[PDB]
Amino acid sequence: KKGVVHGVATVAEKTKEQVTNVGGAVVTGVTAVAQKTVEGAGSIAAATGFVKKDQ
Amino acid sequence: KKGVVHGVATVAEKTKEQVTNVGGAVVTGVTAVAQKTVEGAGSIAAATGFVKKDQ
Amino acid sequence: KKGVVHGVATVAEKTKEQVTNVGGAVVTGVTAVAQKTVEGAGSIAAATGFVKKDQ
Amino acid sequence: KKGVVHGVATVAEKTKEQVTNVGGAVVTGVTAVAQKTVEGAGSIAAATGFVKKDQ
Amino acid sequence: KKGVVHGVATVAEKTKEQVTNVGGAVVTGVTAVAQKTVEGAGSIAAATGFVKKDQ
Amino acid sequence: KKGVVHGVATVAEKTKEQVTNVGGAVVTGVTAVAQKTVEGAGSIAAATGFVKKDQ
Repeated sequence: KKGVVHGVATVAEKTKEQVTNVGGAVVTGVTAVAQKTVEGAGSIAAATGFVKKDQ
Repeated sequence: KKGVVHGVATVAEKTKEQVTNVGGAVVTGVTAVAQKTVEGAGSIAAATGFVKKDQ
Repeated sequence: KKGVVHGVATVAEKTKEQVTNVGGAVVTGVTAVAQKTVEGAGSIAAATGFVKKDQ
Repeated sequence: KKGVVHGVATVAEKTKEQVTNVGGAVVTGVTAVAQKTVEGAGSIAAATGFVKKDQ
Repeated sequence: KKGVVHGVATVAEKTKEQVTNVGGAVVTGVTAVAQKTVEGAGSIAAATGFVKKDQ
Repeated sequence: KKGVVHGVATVAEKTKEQVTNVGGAVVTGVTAVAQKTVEGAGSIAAATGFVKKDQ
């Protein structure tokens, strides 16, 4: 076989799950948040997939 | 076989799930948030797939 | 077989789910939010697939 | 002060919440269930306040 | 002070929460269940307040 | 002071939380279950407050 890419690729065979992201966010897993009280300014309380920027 | 791409690709065979994103957000998983009180300015309380920018 | 693309592609066979997004948002999973009180200015309380920009 | 009861009582002062139950079920809290697939006969999948009897 | 009861009582002062139950079930807390696949016959998957009887 | 009871009592002062149960189940705390796959017949997967009987 042969494969040429520029990016971004995701090549496989017999694969159960695949995610390709250029961005950007993709949420595919089970996630449960139970919460009672959040205060303070400003607190990130429970972040699973998380990125942050400034300029 | 042969494969040429420029991006962004997602190639597979016999694959149960696939996500390709250029963006942008895609939510495909189970997610349950139960919450009672959120205060403070400004707090990200429970973020699963999350990105943030400024210029 | 052979495959040529410019992007963005999503090629597969025998695949249960596929999402291709250029944007933009696609919501395909189960999601339940139960909530009692949200205050503060301004707090993102429970975001699953989330992106944010400014210029 | 003085207090006589036979039951069932719930006496207090300066109290934010009170529940008195003879029964019977009372649901006062935040609850979020997100779910994708439930099978089997017969499975209790996610029970929070739960009682069960037979005779 | 003085207090006479037969049961079931719940006496207090300056109390934030109270529950009196004769039963029976009372759900007052935050609870979040996220779930993808439940099988088998029969499996209790995620039970928080739970009782079970037979005769 | 003086206190007479038959049961079941719960006497206090300056108390933040109280639970009296004759039963029966009371759920007052924060609880989050995230789960992907439950099989087998029959498996109790994640039980927090749990009792079980037979006759």
